[PDB]
Amino acid sequence: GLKRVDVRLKWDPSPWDRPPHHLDIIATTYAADAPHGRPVYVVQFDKRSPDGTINMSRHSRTGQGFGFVEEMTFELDRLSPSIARVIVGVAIHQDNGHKTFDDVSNTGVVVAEGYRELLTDGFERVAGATAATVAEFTRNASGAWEFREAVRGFDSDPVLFATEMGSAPRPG
Ligand code: NA
Ligand code: NA
Ligand code: NA
Repeated sequence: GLKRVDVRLKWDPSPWDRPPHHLDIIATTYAADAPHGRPVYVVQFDKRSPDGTINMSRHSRTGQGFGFVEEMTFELDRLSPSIARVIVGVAIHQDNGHKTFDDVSNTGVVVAEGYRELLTDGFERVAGATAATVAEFTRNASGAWEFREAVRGFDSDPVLFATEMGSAPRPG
């Protein structure tokens, strides 16, 4: 299955007219015995993975730079056997007022394994959301990691999003 995977995120900064656009890639890990329970831990710009298996070589609180301004790399194959699910998403900071993906120009994410593209998205499906999951990694019976597209919108701020981003969706 997948051995290592990365997530890169781009977005445009805000007009001189407005407070910064602060977006974060956020991931959570889930125990084999509770794939949809509480996160085992949360990974984002200000919180490293405790096991060293996830890194961010860059991150941004503004989107000022050009291209992919934030990235998170996962060495899935190096995760404890007791972790069997990972979910990664993107959250918009809400401290300058209610702000969705539709409010922020050229928001984009790419999920890849090296040179194999897994997902590219502009968050069009979740225009009204303050935060969104984009991808799920889960282990096989044989223990190999698999990817699934998991683009789903949420209405929470970044901290609340992390608590709920792994919960079982509603069937439909
Ligand atoms: Na950020
Ligand atoms: Na940018
Ligand atoms: Na957008």
